[PDB]
Amino acid sequence: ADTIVAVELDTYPNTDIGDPNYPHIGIDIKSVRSKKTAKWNMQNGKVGTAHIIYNSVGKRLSAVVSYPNGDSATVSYDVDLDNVLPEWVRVGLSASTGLYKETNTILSWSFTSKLKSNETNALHFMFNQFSKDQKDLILQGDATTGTDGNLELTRVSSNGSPQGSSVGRALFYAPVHIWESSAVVASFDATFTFLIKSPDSHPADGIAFFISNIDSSIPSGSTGRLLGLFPDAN
Amino acid sequence: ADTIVAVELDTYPNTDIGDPNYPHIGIDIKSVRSKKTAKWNMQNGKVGTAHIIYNSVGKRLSAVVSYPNGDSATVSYDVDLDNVLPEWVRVGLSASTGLYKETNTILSWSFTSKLKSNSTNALHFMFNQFSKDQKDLILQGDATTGTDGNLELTRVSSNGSPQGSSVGRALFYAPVHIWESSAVVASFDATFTFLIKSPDSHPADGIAFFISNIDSSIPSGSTGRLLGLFPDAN
Amino acid sequence: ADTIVAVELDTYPNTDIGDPNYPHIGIDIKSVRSKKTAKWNMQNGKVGTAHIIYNSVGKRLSAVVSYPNGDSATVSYDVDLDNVLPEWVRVGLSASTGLYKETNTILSWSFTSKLKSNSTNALHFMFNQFSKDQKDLILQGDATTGTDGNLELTRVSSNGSPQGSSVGRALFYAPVHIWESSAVVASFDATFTFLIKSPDSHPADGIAFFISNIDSSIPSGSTGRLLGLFPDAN
Amino acid sequence: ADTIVAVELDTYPNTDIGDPNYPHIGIDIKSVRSKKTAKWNMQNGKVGTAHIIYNSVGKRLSAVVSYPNGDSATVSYDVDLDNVLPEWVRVGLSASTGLYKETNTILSWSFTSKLKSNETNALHFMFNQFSKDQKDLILQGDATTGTDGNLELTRVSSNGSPQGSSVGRALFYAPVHIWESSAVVASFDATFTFLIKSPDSHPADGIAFFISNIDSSIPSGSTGRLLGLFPDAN
Ligand SMILES: CO[C@@H]1O[C@H](CO)[C@@H](O[C@H]2O[C@H](CO)[C@@H](O)[C@H](O)[C@@H]2O)[C@H](O)[C@@H]1O
Ligand SMILES: CO[C@@H]1O[C@H](CO)[C@@H](O[C@H]2O[C@H](CO)[C@@H](O)[C@H](O)[C@@H]2O)[C@H](O)[C@@H]1O
Ligand SMILES: CO[C@@H]1O[C@H](CO)[C@@H](O[C@H]2O[C@H](CO)[C@@H](O)[C@H](O)[C@@H]2O)[C@H](O)[C@@H]1O
Ligand SMILES: CO[C@@H]1O[C@H](CO)[C@@H](O[C@H]2O[C@H](CO)[C@@H](O)[C@H](O)[C@@H]2O)[C@H](O)[C@@H]1O
Ligand SMILES: [Ca+2]
Ligand SMILES: [Ca+2]
Ligand SMILES: [Ca+2]
Ligand SMILES: [Ca+2]
Ligand SMILES: [Mn+2]
Ligand SMILES: [Mn+2]
Ligand SMILES: [Mn+2]
Ligand SMILES: [Mn+2]
Repeated sequence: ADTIVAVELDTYPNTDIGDPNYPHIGIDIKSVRSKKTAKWNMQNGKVGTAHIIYNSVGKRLSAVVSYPNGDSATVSYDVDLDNVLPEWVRVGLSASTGLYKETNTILSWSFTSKLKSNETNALHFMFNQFSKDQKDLILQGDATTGTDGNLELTRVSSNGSPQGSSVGRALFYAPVHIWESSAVVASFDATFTFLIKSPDSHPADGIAFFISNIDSSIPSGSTGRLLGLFPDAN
Repeated sequence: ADTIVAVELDTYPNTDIGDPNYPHIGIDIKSVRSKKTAKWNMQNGKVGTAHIIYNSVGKRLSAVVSYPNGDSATVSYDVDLDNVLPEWVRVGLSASTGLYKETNTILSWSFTSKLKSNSTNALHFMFNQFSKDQKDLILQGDATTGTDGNLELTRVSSNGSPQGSSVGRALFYAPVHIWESSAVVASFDATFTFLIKSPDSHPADGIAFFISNIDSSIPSGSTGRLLGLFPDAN
Repeated sequence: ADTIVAVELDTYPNTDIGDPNYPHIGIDIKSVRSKKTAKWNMQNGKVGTAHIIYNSVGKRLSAVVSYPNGDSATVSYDVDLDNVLPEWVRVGLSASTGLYKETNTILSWSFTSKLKSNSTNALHFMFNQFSKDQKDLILQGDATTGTDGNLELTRVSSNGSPQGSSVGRALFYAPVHIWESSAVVASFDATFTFLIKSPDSHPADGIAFFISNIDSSIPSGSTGRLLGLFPDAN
Repeated sequence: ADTIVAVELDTYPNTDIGDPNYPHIGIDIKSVRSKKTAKWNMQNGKVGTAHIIYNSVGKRLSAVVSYPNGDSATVSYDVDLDNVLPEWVRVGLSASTGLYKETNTILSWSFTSKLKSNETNALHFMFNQFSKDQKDLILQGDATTGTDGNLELTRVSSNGSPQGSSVGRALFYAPVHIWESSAVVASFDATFTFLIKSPDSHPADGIAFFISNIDSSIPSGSTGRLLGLFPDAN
């Protein structure tokens, strides 16, 4: 199957597959079952920012998700991505809804990858606006691009209303050389801003930044808790 | 045909199609017939650096090609690329050889594009090493990468000898949103380092940084003086 | 006297010293009388963005001022800053009021200078928030920072009314190496956002991004039309 | 006393003050006795690169030192710099010699600090060439800027012989806002390349990248094992 590294913003506690019992940020290493999570107070209708940092030297992948009021959740996990990911990846954003739903609107997304040495290859991109025809994004599933200049990872009605049973991803068009055996530093960071809104009995299921093999597609049966990322909950 | 914007480092004077009567740098707007050129002292077997800058605000596309000894050639041309390129492009490097030849070796290539509203979309990439399998490059024609870490735009026979009638291009894999209706600034810059060596009677034909439609292909019969860029010399 | 290169967002037409008879953006080289201006529709109480770009290849000092509604004014002047500016400079933002006044509120300020040859010396700074004690800014005259996170270049009264006869500047703390003899490309760009509000008839006098000798000081009497930049209107 | 956070490339084992008995990279928090070290194979006369990474999410101060042959040593220490450093700092490079000596030649140095949110303040500087009058560097002690275009932190004799009992530092001219209470991510990276040569088969004492109070100066008697950083070996 695909190889996945993700930072999930998991709005829906699927405790029966190992979620903690609250919305959480988590770090997923080849499994929807986060290796580390932190409780996350998802702020309905508020614009959140998720910052993801992989420090290749410290071998530590960290994430924070914050809201303008300063409330944040952080998670770090010690991992050497050289041992996890293929050298070449796509990077992307994934979201899903299930029986419960929420908007999984991306308002901005940037990524920087650097491979040093022995000089530097780098890739940076920044989206503060997404066009109707956002040619440098591979949209998968229900993901669509704006207006309102946004990336809507999952189905939302034109009049704002999240759809259940939706899964969508957007991967940057170019493959990213995420590590190299001879790379002294293979670091990357990503940030995205998001607006998760639910009228629902509960928001679900979340948004993930993910890093996948280049040919990654939405696994069959990965709406809901899986979060467009994984074929199963193992 | 394709829509081409290029900075050519034209090593071979094809005076019958309007080249000046010397190696030159030129700015090509939809035609191999440079809109502006500057005499360029190509330094055989030395590593040169081409810096290309497009100032969206000043509407000026500028290039300098320099060598470590300080010798440089400069060309500017006033142009509004909004009126020239499609909104979405690929960027790349092209080189060709004809009846005469040269190595068209790219040692590094970086590109930065920014679309500014007040919010910014940006793309930056940097290649200081090219891998044998450089997945974020579209190699066209004779272009190859590695394992010496270089991008060889045209055929070079392994003991280092350039091949005649060779054309090759490397385009960045992702499409580039190079201008937008709504962009107050749609600037970009590109840098590449190159090694043109010719054992010959003359080097030919040159290297170009180019910006083309996304689906740009080497036009048929564009080895030689057409630099892998144009179908004809109009 | 200081050496001043400035981009002025001149809100008040001082036609007696060669302002055109409208608000304008201007390129100033060692005179407050801009070498080039463009008519500027200043939008009272709206956040404008000024982008300023220069490189030593094109040698075109360009500036655009835009507002979110999409109105922009652009001015460019070819000028070889090697022959104007000292090698080392400070960069800054300056504003003034005279008989008439306006808030000259700076909301953000970014600047990048680069000196390139082989593959670079660079400086980049970005302020999206100014601190009450912004230790990397030299505030001169009436300029103040914080706690609203803004830089107020000129005097704003407690009731929000801007004051007349005010001048203030902020320069980045470090000297900037703006050109270097052996640099193949010396480039800078600057971006700032500003909020010019004038409760009535008329806003004055303007805001400028400037580059000056490192010890640059507000010239005495440089309120008003001298924009905190020039000792006189010559 | 100054507050010092440093990454030391310690060439000389001072086992009497708790160095391990081999050249090492160390993370130093308010003591010369590194909180963490890794064994470092210092390659005399080869150009090394140190990369130093920290962000306030992962709070892992990481450093790698590498050489072009691909030998590297890495050290990381989780430390909450919010609780160590003043909010504003200067950043610098320091080196020393004592009884034994080495050139402590800096060939490049770059640095980026960013404070996100809710947007970004950033500082970036890069020196690949140092100048004789490098106005954006505060040189302390024996530190000199060339040509050769290098920063020589410690005294090197006319005949190229490094001198003993030398200490010198270069700090970037502007204060750096290293953390901020409301910032979701405060990050810094530093890289420098260095050339440590000892004719005397006995190199000492090392080079450090350091972050200190803005008024940091070379502690008296901080030659030798104190690396120009600490007043004592506590
Ligand atoms: C065993 O009963 C299950 O109940 C849950 C929730 O009622 C449901 O989960 C679905 O919706 C959630 C939230 O969107 C997702 O996390 C799941 O993948 C799934 O789609 C099950 O379907 C069952 O009814
Ligand atoms: C009419 O005679 C032509 O002369 C030139 C050169 O002798 C030749 O051009 C070919 O080679 C050059 C140099 O590589 C290229 O610029 C051209 O495109 C072409 O391939 C013509 O073929 C004829 O000989
Ligand atoms: C002519 O005497 C003055 O009247 C002018 C206005 O014409 C005034 O100018 C001051 O204010 C303007 C607008 O703010 C500035 O551009 C000038 O530099 C100056 O400050 C004079 O001060 C007298 O009142
Ligand atoms: C013990 O008396 C000293 O001998 C030591 C060497 O053990 C010497 O130390 C100096 O040199 C080392 C290596 O350069 C530094 O690490 C020390 O700080 C110091 O400068 C003493 O000075 C005496 O010679
Ligand atoms: Ca879940
Ligand atoms: Ca030609
Ligand atoms: Ca005026
Ligand atoms: Ca020691
Ligand atoms: Mn989860
Ligand atoms: Mn030509
Ligand atoms: Mn004016
Ligand atoms: Mn030590």
